[PDB]
Amino acid sequence: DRVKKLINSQISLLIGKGLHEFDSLRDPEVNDFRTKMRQFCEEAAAHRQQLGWVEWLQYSFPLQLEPSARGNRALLVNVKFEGSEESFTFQVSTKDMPLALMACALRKKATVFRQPLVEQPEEYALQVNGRHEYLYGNYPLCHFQYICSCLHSGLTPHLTMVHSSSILAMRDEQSNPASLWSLEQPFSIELIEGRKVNADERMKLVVQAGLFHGNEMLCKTVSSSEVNVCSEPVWKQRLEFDISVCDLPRMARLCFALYAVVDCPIAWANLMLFDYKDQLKTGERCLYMWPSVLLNPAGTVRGNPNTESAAALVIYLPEVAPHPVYFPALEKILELGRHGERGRITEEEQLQLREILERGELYEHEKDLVWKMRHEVQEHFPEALARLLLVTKWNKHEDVAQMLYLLCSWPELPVLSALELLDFSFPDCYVGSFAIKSLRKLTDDELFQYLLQLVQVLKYESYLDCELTKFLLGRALANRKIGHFLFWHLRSEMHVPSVALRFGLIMEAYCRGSTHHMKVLMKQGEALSKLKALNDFVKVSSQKTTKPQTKEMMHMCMRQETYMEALSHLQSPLDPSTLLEEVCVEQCTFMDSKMKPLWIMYSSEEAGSAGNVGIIFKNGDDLRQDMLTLQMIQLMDVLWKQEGLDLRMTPYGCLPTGDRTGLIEVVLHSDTIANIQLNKSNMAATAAFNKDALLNWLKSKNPGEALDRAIEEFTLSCAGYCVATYVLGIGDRHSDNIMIRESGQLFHIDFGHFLGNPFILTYDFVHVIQQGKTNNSEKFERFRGYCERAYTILRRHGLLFLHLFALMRAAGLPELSCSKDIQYLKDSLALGKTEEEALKHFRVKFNEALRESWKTKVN
Ligand SMILES: CNS(=O)(=O)c1cc(N2CCOc3ccc(C(=O)NC4CCN(C)CC4)cc32)cnc1OC
Repeated sequence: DRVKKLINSQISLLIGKGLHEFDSLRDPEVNDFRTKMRQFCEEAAAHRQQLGWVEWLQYSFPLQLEPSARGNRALLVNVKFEGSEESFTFQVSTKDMPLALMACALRKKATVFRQPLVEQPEEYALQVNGRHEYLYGNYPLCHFQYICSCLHSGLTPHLTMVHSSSILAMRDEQSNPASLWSLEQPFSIELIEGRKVNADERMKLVVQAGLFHGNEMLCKTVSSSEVNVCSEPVWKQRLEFDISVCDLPRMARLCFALYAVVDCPIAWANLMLFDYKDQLKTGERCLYMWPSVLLNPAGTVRGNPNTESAAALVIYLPEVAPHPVYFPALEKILELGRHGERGRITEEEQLQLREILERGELYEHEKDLVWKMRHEVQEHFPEALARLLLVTKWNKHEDVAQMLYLLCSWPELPVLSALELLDFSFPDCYVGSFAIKSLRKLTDDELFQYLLQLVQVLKYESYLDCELTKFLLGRALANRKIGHFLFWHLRSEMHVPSVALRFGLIMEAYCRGSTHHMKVLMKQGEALSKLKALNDFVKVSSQKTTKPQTKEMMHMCMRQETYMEALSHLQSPLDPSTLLEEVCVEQCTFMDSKMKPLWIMYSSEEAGSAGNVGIIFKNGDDLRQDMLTLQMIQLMDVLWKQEGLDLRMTPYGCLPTGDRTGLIEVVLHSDTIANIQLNKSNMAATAAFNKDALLNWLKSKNPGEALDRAIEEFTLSCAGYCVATYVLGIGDRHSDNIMIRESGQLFHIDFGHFLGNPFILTYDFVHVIQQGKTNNSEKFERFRGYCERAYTILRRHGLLFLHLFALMRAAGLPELSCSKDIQYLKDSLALGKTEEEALKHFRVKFNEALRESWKTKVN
């Protein structure tokens, strides 16, 4: 089939890894995942191509609703009919549903075109002009992001009446073409020899190994004897662990750490004891070690792919039985765990359990209580499942068998509890499966909010075919926006050798279930290719020639045939709803930063004002910390809007796309507090006192009565950023990374340093809040009010921040690698305290930042 071979080269191109590389591994796990996932994904591709037209809209154009709408006023809208210049502007209510708007559009059409139309309002969908956005469903118009956004900017919604027939034309054009428990002996292994080893000649090499279940030690850590340093060290010694073979859990991992002493770590390596087919491993294995920066229980259970350089470690997994031993089936595990003894205790110990389970480290006598009252947990306190799972002796199969009996009979938990079970603290595969079962309830909007964390959990996975992968693939194929971001979250880390096989495999499976989207993602990947080359010309040229000259040699290069085709007509990788239509070459430029970031301007004739967008292409810098912080800010925005608090936040797009490569979304009509404070002459803001510049600037951008709105936009946005930077630890705040929109909105940029590494408020910010006045405690205290209100809202969702940041440890961020970094967040959200005790601390911290604010005023 010539059809398949072209698809095959395109997939290889898109994932920046040849599909021949996978078949060159000779690996059956890789081949079984490929075959099984292609099956699963083509079944999804088939389901989708036969979806209803409204159902196909829900896949392609999932609704962008306001946080308040999820789970009154007079409005003016302009409606057109697909394939016509003629448009109708009309009045509607913010309480009207799209069906009433479509009935208005058809009634106007009927009188204008002089026809008693057969055309039903139910037969249409409202597209947002020049955007991959639709308004459908029975929701009042204000509930839609585009409408609600339009009201705030004072713009007119621009819609196109799209008939069910053209939506089916879209679907059709986009279709895919045609026994262990009987082996009492302790755990032992023969450490044979090392290969391609590097260490100082003075030193004497030792191998240390431990048996783990995620983090927790199954038994005491055991080290080996000292060997003289050479390229090929030779041990041939037996390490006997304090654990019977029957007591080994399913998810047991044997972890190694090679370190030279007279003290320095050289390399580390891990392997699962049971294979993907649940059989206990025996024989000789070649552990291609990763460079060490004291075992690494978290690191990949897959060897270093660069088999040349890597310092290998030859081991012998000894034969435990003269027959192959597999891990007992769930039906076997449940038999052993069913027959248990129930905990009967007095009213006194009943108080102790309710006290401790609600109150998360414990004491060894209390762990014995929680285990004895484990039936009471399932019944009275199900959400305490995590505590109980932690007090389970995972190195003893009888206890583990008793736990899975309660787990398989456990009620489904809320999404907060399930997200907590995704952590590496709960490495059991049935616990992983239970957590996912309790997450199936996630809305596509919620899933999209936690997608980044779920992607990091993929790195904690021990085997390729897992329930999390199956889930994120099925949700991606059921939603084109989830599909888009899942693709990019994976594609961006393809340069990392530990994840390039897993991520490359997930992308291939996705591509098999979405042939059309692949071609849409290839077009994006082709634009990004050209931007790297164009950035490289800029980087070189900016050194030799002045900025106006480089700017024009870039503009010349952009005008080239291949660049014009490449950079035009594409879905924005920062937003699939945003179409990057016509590149405005003359308006493109670059920054005077070390990486010479490129500013790419775009416009749409069909979208009008909505099409005038820009992207920033940054190569040389790692954007993963900006994307986290912004996603965390966006969360706060959603959390606040849900309590009816709109703090006019600007959580702009930021997306890593490759190795120190990514895009950031341009927020137009905005300057830096720095550029404004320059206080340049002949400018409208030219201030007598520097404190005035910022307000003179707002006065200049918002004439007359509008300034009062611009001050409120600034006050609210200012309050939300004071909290965001406190709670999050956003340090290194200068005048050049605090920006202001012409609307009055304040926002922060350049989040390379968070979590410590209180609030930063100068008197010109206080001056704007105070409306120029010196003494204005009425206005200043509303700002403190908004700050406290916003902070109390976040604390209530403190655990959601805690659990998200926890799963984000897997991401390999240097400022987010251990529990000492989640510490800042527990301190800032004051979670081990009652709301008043927490408010008292916030008040003190606010006053302490306010006393630090009056240092500026002293002058
Ligand atoms: C620091 N420059 S960057 O890499 O382009 C970058 C940009 C942004 N955002 C994205 C949101 O929308 C924006 C709008 C404006 C700006 C900006 O820096 N304009 C200044 C204003 C004063 N002029 C004299 C020079 C240009 C930046 C952003 C964020 N992060 C970045 O890096 C980490």
